[PDB]
Formats: sequence, C-alpha cells, structure tokens
Amino acid sequence: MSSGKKPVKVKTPAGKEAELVPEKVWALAPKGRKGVKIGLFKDPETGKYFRHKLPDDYPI
Repeated sequence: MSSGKKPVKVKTPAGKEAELVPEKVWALAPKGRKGVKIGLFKDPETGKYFRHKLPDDYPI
C-alpha cells in the first residue's frame, strides 16, 4: 500500500459515498471490547470536516 495515509469507503454527511482518507485517526479501545476507531474526514460536498468511526480492524 502507499506509504503515508490510508483511505476508507465512507458515507458523507451530505449523502454521498466515497473513499475518503482520514486526516486524523484515533482509537477508543475498551478492555474486553473491540478497539473502535474514529477518523476525521472532509466532506467533498459541503466542505466540512466530519468525524466518522472506522472499522475496528482498520490499520491505524
């Protein structure tokens, strides 16, 4: 894969579906649970930044 960033197929708040690359990624890993991740994306329709949970298996 390309060295640097990694994109995910994500729904936009505007109602689009595109593979956007998270600008900032963070995780919430509770013990006994799964390590959920959230990434901040930019919506290409409105222009705003939206955070969206990534898959727990998503490589961050």
